[PDB]
Amino acid sequence: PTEYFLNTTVRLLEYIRYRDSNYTREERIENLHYAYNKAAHHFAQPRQQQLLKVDPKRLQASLQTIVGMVVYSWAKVSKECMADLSIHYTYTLVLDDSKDDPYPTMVNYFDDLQAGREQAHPWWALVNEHFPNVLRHFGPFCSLNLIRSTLDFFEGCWIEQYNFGGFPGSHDYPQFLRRMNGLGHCVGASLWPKEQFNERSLFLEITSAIAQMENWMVWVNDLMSFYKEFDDERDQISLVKNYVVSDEISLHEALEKLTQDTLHSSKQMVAVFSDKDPQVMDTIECFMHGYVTWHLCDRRYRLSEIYEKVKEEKTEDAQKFCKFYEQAANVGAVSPSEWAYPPVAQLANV
Amino acid sequence: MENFPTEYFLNTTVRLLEYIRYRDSNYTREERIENLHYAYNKAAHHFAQPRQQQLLKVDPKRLQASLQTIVGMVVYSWAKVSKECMADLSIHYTYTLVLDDSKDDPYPTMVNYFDDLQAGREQAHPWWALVNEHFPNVLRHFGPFCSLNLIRSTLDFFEGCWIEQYNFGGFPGSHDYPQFLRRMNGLGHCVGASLWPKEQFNERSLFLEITSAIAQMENWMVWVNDLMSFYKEFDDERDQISLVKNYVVSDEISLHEALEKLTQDTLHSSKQMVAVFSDKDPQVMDTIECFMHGYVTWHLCDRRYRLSEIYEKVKEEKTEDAQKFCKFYEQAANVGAVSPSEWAYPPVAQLANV
Repeated sequence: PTEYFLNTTVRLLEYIRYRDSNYTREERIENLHYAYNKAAHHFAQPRQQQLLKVDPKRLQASLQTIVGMVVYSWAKVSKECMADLSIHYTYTLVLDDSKDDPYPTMVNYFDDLQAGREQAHPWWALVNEHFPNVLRHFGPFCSLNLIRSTLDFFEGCWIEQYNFGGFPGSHDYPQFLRRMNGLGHCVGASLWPKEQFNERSLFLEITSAIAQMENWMVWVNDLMSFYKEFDDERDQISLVKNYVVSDEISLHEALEKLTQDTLHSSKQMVAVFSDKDPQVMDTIECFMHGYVTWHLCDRRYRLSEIYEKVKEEKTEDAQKFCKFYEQAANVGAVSPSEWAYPPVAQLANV
Repeated sequence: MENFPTEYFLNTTVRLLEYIRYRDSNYTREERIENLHYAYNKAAHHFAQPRQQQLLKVDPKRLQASLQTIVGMVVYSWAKVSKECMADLSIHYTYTLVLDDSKDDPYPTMVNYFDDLQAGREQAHPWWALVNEHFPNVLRHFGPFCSLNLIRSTLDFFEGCWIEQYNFGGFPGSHDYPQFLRRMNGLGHCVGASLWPKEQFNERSLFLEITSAIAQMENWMVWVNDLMSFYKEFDDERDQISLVKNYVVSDEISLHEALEKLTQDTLHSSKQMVAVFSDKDPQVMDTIECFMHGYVTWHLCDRRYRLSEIYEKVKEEKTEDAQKFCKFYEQAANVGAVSPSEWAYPPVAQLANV
């Protein structure tokens, strides 16, 4: 139940320069509804309904979490881009919760790919059919990064079905797996629509952003999700839990490792991009702030529970913490009834 | 510096060979020669075909030299796989080595990459056209999981070369860049997964050991290559980027500190490779061990790395490390030193012309 959480969390928000933006609640609601609306109509189509084996309620919940993530973190991209990216990252989230073994549907993966025949695995059939809607927003380089990261993600989920935290002594396993299913290069590259940035003119800054954003994004997600995990835990295989199993250390030491990487990653993110192309730094900063805001506001992470047990407290953290938490709520706390409607199932049935 | 850290280099190298348990094997020179010729012969006939000759823009002498270095690497490291598998893998890893000879901006040939892939139309970049057309010969040797790893690593490698065309060592302060790039072009998962032919191993029964091997072998393989290459790249003003050189530029440290980092990672990686697999499936441990020993033997025997020079400079020096190094080197030579005239013939160009 550690409270160290707030120390690092505050340091984290300070390190990244967490502060208010020109992104209004009105604007968030506009984007949220637009993104949600296009995605919802997409997943409501009969073909999508047929091949995507997901419980409607879970699909509904996954779509809402994803749309929020995208709209709040990819603050600078067009509405359309937010929408298409929401569809793609909802597909990935849906695969993350699947238990259907991939082996039999991957036996002829390459030959079908090379031949142009539809993939046997239904998820691939849908994701690859839809991919162009995401890729049209980017140059060839960024596109390749999205394609690779998604392919990596697929392998990641395959490995995760084994629920394996690595052999004791296999120090390289934890991060190998985390990067495998982190979508780090997918996220990092999707931050640069060709409509706003020139892939060739900013090749060096984009490549660097992908390399650095990969670890920040996943580590920050691991840090935020830690609360919501040792609490209610079906036996998971998180980066932290794998550090324990593989590196043979205590859950505390593992969490300390994560925080040191997370803070150092943040510090370096600023050091490198502060004095670079201002448009770049803006996208990078908005993603970091948006990404944190999203974690604080989405109930899935139950960070709200942390809020209460600390408001009527008084320290150099719990104080700074709420000051931030409150800030997030002012722009991030939005009732789903204001944007997420009608439900996907309703559009599917119609 | 300007002077090569010979002492430091000798020490780590010895420690390396000890940590991995470097020792003689049942792999005879006669068997190596059999495999070398077989692998080379099939690959040479492949690269000698007109289509291959047309789309693969490479200087004949360089193609010839790259094929010979690769065949050696495969035959000596993938000791336990079939001759055919050694052959097909030799073709694949020769393709990858050759792509580093291209200066051509991939950008224009990648604009429609995904749509051509999804539609089943031949890729615009000629390298992809050849590699994807040939891939099935490599993939037929593996299960779906290992295959996916090979496909991903090769795609990663392509992006790696693209990035290397910029000759960029990373922005000072970008600590994550170096290894990001090294894994990008390391073929770590390609190598790691190609070690398990479905004919010898069950992808499903050994899923956990294979996945672990891929995760661990990725870093061992690339770091060991960086260390063995350190000598040849030391005074080479042409090779501006490398893991060590990028550590220097990105982490803002000295070439020495950078080399220290590499050695600590290399040794720790080795130590952990043994700790994890020693008591696991014996067939697995054997493939893993043979790859490590083979891989080191190959580095010591291939002139490309010019390690012979370091040997011939401490050949007779009564210090501990030096003698151990020379002993190890002599061991390698006994099974690894083979004249190309015994297996690499006729030249690819000759088969191409015919």
